[PDB]
Amino acid sequence: NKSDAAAKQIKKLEEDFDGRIGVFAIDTGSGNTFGYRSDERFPLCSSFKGFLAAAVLERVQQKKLDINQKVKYESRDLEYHSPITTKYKGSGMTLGDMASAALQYSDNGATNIIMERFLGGPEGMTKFMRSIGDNEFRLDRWELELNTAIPGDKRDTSTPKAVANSLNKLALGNVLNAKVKAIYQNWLKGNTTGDARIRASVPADWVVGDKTGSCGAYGTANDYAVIWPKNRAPLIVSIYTTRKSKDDKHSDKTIAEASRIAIQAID
Repeated sequence: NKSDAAAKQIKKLEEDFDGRIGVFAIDTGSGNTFGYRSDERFPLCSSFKGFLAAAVLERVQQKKLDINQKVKYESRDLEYHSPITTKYKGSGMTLGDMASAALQYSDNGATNIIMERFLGGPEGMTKFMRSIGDNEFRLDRWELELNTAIPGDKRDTSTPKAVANSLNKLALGNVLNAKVKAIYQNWLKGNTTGDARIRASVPADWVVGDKTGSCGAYGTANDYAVIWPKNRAPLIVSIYTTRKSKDDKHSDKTIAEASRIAIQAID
C-alpha cells in the first residue's frame, strides 16, 4: 500500500508541472526507505557544495589541512554569486569559514578556490565521493558551467538514492569522527538558502540541515536534508527535479510537496 500510493502521488505531481521528480527518503530509526525515480540521473547544481564541505573536513581530520589556515585570494577575479568571498577578499578567510560559505551561501568563489587548491578539481571531488562508496555521483565541470542542466546530459549529475546514501554516510555515519562530524552538522543546520524546500515540509521545531541547488535553467532545482524530529532518530530526504523547457522556472512548492509525501511514505 503506502509505498505505491506515494508513487502515484509524485507521478501526478511531476505531471502537474510538466517535469520529473526524483526522491529518496530513509528513516534511520527503522531503516524504512522510499524511492521514486531514485536511480535516475538529475543535475547536481550547487547541491554538490555540501559534499565539497565534507571533503574539506575529511582533509582536516587526516591532518592534510588545518581548519584555521588563512586562504589568501587578494588578486582573484571572483565568480558570479560570491557574496561571502567578495567581502573578505582583502584579508582572506580561514579554510573552515570558506568551506562553510560554500555550503551555507552557495558561494562560487569559495567553491572554485577550494577545488583548485585543496581538492584536485572536479575529478578530485568525484574521487572523494568514490572513496565513501558513492558510484553514481559525477562532477565534470567547474562553477558556473556545471549549471547548464541540458536535457540528456550526464555531466554533473547523481541519483536521489546516491545522494541520500552519501549524506547519511557523511552526516550520520563514520566518515568523519565525532568532533568533525558535529562541525559538518552545524554547517548543514546553518544553511540559508533552504527555507522554501524540505524545511517547509516539516514542523518549525524540528532541526534540519540542508543544501539546495538551482541551475536557473530547465526548471532544475533540488534539496537534500538531515532532519532530527523531536524525540526520534534522524531522517534523510533527497529531492531532485527538472522541467521540460529551457525557460521553465524551478518550483520550490513542488520540492516541498515531494518532501511532504516522502516523509509520510517512510513513516
